[PDB]
Amino acid sequence: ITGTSTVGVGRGVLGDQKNINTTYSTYYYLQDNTRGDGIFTYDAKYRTTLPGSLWADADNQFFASYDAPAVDAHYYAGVTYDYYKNVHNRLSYDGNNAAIRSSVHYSQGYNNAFWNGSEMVYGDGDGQTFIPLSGGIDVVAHELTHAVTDYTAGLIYQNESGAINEAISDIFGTLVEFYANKNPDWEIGEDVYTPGISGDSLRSMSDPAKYGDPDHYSKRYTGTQDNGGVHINSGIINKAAYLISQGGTHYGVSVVGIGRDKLGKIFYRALTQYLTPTSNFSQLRAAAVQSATDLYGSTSQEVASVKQAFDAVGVK
Ligand SMILES: CC(C)C[C@H](N)C(=O)NO
Ligand SMILES: [Ca+2]
Ligand SMILES: [Ca+2]
Ligand SMILES: [Ca+2]
Ligand SMILES: [Ca+2]
Ligand SMILES: [Zn+2]
Repeated sequence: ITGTSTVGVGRGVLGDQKNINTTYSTYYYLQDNTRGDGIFTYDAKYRTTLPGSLWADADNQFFASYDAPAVDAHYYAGVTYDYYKNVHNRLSYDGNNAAIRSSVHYSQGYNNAFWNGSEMVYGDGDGQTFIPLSGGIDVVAHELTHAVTDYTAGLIYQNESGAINEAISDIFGTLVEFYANKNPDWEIGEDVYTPGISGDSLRSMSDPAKYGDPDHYSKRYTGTQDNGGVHINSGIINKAAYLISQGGTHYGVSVVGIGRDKLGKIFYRALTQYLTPTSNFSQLRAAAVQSATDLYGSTSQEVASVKQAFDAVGVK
């Protein structure tokens, strides 16, 4: 829409208040003009038809409960774009400031969120397994990161290249969560998952086994569901990513941790410079070691800890 940029206030899914960038043209629109070519939030109105309608509000106040998911989808897209741009110097997920579009209230009691190749979609949950998914910033950055992969390595969604795809998104969704200082952890979806249980989460990076995910290559899942287990085998790469950053002894293998700043940067480089659409876990390791070596040198500690962590997980 063409209009004047302004700022509005709303309450998020968790009941937290915030300011969001909007646009004024008779109605106040969930259109942010300050980031790239902008961020657009739509109302899917409980249908499956996308994107649906650009969100329109009459007073610039988004305190209704129906408003909660649009607020968070919109804002959280905004800090993710910021993290990318400030930390890896990337403009938007394509590297060129493309517009970010998000649709909220998709279907009825849809327990999930996704990147469909051109926009982000968020269900509202059944209200028991999940609450509106845009409420989790790690969910929101996990999804945007899928855009980012699609435009860089392009990892096909299945088997090992697809588990690497899902672990990238979970690694940067977690870096984004730490980036915002929004109560960070090494957990996924904890904030929107099972409103009645406490302390649980979708997946764990620190201990993928908590919830049954392999934490070792020898545990790798070989069937067929979940596209050859894209969301299962991703735990092997999450565990490795977790050890490099924090350090630890996994299966008798000791890793000195180099911290998260450096984990973000050796991964963003592997992802943008050496990963290909068909890369497998042995190729990710070569790529991570090669990036670590590019940045810190051949004989660095950083180079040594990425080797150690892939060795602890049994990758190669
Ligand atoms: C993990 C969910 C919260 C979202 C879906 N599971 C996914 O990988 N989207 O990318
Ligand atoms: Ca209003
Ligand atoms: Ca958290
Ligand atoms: Ca988390
Ligand atoms: Ca819970
Ligand atoms: Zn995903």
